[PDB]
Amino acid sequence: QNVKGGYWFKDSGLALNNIDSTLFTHLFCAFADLNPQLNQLIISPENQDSFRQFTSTVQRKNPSVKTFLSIAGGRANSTAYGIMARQPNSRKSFIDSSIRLARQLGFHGLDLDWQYPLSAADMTNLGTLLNEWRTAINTEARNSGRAALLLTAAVSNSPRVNGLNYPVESLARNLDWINLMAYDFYGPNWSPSQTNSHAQLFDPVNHVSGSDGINAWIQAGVPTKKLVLGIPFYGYAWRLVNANIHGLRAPAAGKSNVGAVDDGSMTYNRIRDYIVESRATTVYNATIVGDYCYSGSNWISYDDTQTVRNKVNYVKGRGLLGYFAWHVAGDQNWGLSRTASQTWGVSF
Repeated sequence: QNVKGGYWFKDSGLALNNIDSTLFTHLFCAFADLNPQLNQLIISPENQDSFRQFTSTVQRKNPSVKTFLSIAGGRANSTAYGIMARQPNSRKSFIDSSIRLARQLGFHGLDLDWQYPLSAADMTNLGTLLNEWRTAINTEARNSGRAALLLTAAVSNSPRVNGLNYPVESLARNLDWINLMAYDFYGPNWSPSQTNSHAQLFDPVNHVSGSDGINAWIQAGVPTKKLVLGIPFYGYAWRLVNANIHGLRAPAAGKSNVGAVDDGSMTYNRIRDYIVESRATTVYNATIVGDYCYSGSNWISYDDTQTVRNKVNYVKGRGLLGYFAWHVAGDQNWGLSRTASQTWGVSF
C-alpha cells in the first residue's frame, strides 16, 4: 500500500470528528510523551480524551484508515530520550509500554519523532532501540496472532543532522518507513536575515531541498520504497529589509508580525486569507518548486496547489512509498489534501 499520510494534534484547532479521513491512508496522532521517571510512553491529561477516541472517530468517516500514535516531537525533552535509550532496562520499559498503549487505544502503529538525538552516542543508541523495538513488535504479533504494529520515524530532511549521522542501517532494517521532514529548511527563528523557501523541492544554489534530502537518504542505503515525503500545510513570514527586494534570498530582519508571535509561522489557511485581505503578490517558483507571497515589507514562504501537485507527481515518479502532511488542520477546506490524494491516485 502507498502512504497518504496526515498528522494531527489537539491544539491545532481542528476537531477530531472533523478530520476528513477519506483523504488519507494513515493518520498520525501527535504527540505521546516520555515519562522520564518510569521510562514509559504516556499520554498527557490534556491529550487523554481525544487520543482515546482518535482511532474509532477517524474510522467512522473511513473504516480503512490506519492510525499511528506519534511520539516526542519538536517540543519534547531530547535528554530524556537519550537517557531512555542508554540502557537495556529503560529501552525495554519504553518499548513494552508503547506496544501496550498502541493496542489499548486501537492504534495500528507507532511513530517515533525524536527531534533530535543530541550526540553520536545517542544516535548509536537509537539504532539499538529500533533493533529491540522491531523484535518486540514481531514477538507481540506472533504471540497475539495479530498483524504486527507498524513502526515508523519522522526524520530530518537529510540523514546528517546537527553534524550527526542517523543509524541508517537500523532505520532501513527495522522501520516500515521513514517520514522525511522536507520542510523547515529556513525560518525566522533560525535564519532571520534572508527570505527562503522553507520546503523547496529543488535547490541549485545550496542543495538544501527535498530532492537533495531524498538523494542523501538513498545514498546512505535506505531503499526508495521506505521513504515518505513530508509536505507542509504551513509557512513562515519574514520582515523584508527593503520592500522592493522580495525574491528568494532577499535581505530580511527576522519574523514578520503577520505570522505567529514566537516563530513567524502561519497555517496555509491563514496565508490564503492573508493573500486575499492584503492583495499580496503570489509567486510560484518553477525552479525550486515552492511558493511565496509578498505585501509591503511582509514575505511568506509556503506550499500551494501547484507545488503540492508537482511534489506528489515527483515522488510518485521516483518510486517513493508516498507523502505525508504536517499538519491536517493547516489546510484550506481540504484543498491541498485533495490535490495530493488525487494527484497520487490509486494507493496501491
